[PDB]
Amino acid sequence: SHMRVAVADVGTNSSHLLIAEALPGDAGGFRVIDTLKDRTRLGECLDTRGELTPEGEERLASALTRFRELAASAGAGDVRVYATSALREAPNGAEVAERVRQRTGLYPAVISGVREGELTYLGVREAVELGPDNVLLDLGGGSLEFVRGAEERAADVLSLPLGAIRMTRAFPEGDGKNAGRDVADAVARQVRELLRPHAGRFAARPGTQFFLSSGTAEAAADAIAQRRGGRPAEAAGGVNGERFTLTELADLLAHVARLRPAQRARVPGLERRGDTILAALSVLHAALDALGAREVTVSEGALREGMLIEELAQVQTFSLALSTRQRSVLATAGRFGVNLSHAGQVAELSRELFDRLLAAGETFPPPARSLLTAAAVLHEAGQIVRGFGPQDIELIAQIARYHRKSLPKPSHPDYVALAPADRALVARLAGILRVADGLDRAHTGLARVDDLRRQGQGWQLRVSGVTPLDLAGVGEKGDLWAREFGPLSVQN
Ligand SMILES: [Mg+2]
Repeated sequence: SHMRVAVADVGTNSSHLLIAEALPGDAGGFRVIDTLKDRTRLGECLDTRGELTPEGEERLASALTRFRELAASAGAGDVRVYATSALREAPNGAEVAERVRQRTGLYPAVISGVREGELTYLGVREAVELGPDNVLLDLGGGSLEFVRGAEERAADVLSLPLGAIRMTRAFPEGDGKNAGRDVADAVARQVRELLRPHAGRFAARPGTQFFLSSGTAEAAADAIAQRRGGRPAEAAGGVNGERFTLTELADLLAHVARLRPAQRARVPGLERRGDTILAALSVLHAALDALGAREVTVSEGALREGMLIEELAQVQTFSLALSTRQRSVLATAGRFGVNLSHAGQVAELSRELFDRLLAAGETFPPPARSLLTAAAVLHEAGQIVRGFGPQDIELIAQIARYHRKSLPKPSHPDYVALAPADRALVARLAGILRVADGLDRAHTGLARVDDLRRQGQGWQLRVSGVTPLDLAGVGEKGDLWAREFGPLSVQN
């Protein structure tokens, strides 16, 4: 029927999965099928150097396995996985991520703090009512993002090391009477020092609405509703859209600071966070106070909802600008069960690489661009290892399934031997295709070509949005490019 998609984000306290189905009309909307949270607590599995321990890698692979099983249990297919502060900052993040893909198939792709905030803002957009001027705080276990925007997307994003877990360990609590109050005071000072040079970007102006996301905000909104006389957030469906004030926050924080850590776990609504909630609430209070906020609204949408919005946008955008013939290839590719988001990205990068080669003086026949696009859309159709003549279809088949030593040996019956000009074409287009499939090996959709220059008798490709795994793939798959176009160096 309609397209099913799985996305997941690996954070510092927990990991989150969203499985959803697109909405007919190519509008960019989805219907939630399933959501799942895993308490990977990666921020508790770092060493003194910030490296993720083997126990952290066991916790990460466990959650992604559960995620990949729930996605397959719904037909969602490949899970797109972004990773935020804990992996971003671990010196062994890349090796951990490649190890976890070996064990699960899913690769935790590290995104930047600025991109994290942008995608989080889009997820907030899907859950709550944004006005013309919105400031959003997203407190995780590792970092705190500030995002300012209007009714559709983020304009400004700032990411600071003020995570609830980071702050709890940064300011260890004593056993005195005011030990808690002292932790809250010193965390408030850390927030001010780091936020001061940028607070103007996010300060309240007349008409500004403030929004909070993630589990600290959701727990705090539940504790404040239960203090004012309320049932747990399970009645009323959740905390989404709940509003609280800076005074009620400060009051809850004052209560938490007077309580010892095991007493914090028995504060209603904080049951699952008794160990970080003191420093977390201090962060939220100091940050909002520095910005001049008086009231906030809590959002249950976050990173994973923004990932689904962006993915659907890229897919439907690709489909819209495509010819009807190429659209039938996509539909066919869909009926074969290929990942359309991966297919769209490989075709876009294939086109960008092809276009710059042409600008630099590479000669290609007239249908070459069309054949590259269709083989790019179909490269991962196992059943094949409308608008096209029988020649073009064999060209496309041979581009999609290219290999040095062809499985059918040349002397073996049914061997398909294309005329020489067509053999030279298939190899050249297949070299572009391999490089492009390398650039989306991690299924991020974020790789972009910046520049493709001749370098001696070779080439120099500049690229962004690329994980370490995508860069490694281009090295493994660019041998054919180097055998047809000259050696290729990648950068950035
Ligand atoms: Mg591929």
